[PDB]
Amino acid sequence: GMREEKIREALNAHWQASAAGDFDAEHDIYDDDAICDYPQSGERILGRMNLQALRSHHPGKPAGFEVRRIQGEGNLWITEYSISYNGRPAYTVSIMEFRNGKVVHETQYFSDPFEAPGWRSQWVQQIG
Amino acid sequence: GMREEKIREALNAHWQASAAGDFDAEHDIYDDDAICDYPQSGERILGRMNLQALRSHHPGKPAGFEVRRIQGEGNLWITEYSISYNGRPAYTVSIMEFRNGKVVHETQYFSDPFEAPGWRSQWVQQIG
Ligand SMILES: [Ca+2]
Ligand SMILES: [Ca+2]
Repeated sequence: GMREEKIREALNAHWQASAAGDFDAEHDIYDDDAICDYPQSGERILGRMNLQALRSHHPGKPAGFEVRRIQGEGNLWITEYSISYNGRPAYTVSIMEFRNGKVVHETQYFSDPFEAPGWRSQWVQQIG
Repeated sequence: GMREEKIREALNAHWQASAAGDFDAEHDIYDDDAICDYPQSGERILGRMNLQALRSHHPGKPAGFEVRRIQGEGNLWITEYSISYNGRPAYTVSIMEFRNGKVVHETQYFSDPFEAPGWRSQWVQQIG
């Protein structure tokens, strides 16, 4: 059927909204009681309203945004993407759990680039 | 049926192996031609053999290991976990794609802790 492709459509629009700084559009995808976790800091945000207000406040719209990859099966979705402010990018992961077509739980990680180490160069492909 | 639960069983064993530094057991889960990507560095590792040798070499067995959460649907799996060396932990994400019960593509991210910022304290729950 269309179920996964419908989620993927919603996700494409979500990320477009995020790049565009359309905070309303960016939060359309969430259940009202959606939770958003940052495990790196132990923080949990409760509710679509709170999530939108917090994001809109800071850091606000990214200066740079690009989706790397979106994978999903059933109600489990994961988006790999880059966001950047001040010429400092973050390799970002958003793990989303859906119910009835809406996000009920998002978990985000924000990671730094690192240099491919010389020692294993002979054994890796550089794919970007 | 049992399909997902069978993958989850394999994953539990995978991570136990990783904590234990059992590099053989740790690599049982992969297809022979499995690829492992580090998007933060643009590196791709091709093959179970290469992946095992590289991991075994450096950084080798973690001084500290703990699974945070495992989610999965069908052939898409994502493990959130912590690894630590020298009292420096990394909030890690491993995204795994399965085919016929074996990992064909893993993508890993290694992220730092960050302090929950004061400004949004009134609006977040600290869950750890
Ligand atoms: Ca409600
Ligand atoms: Ca082969």
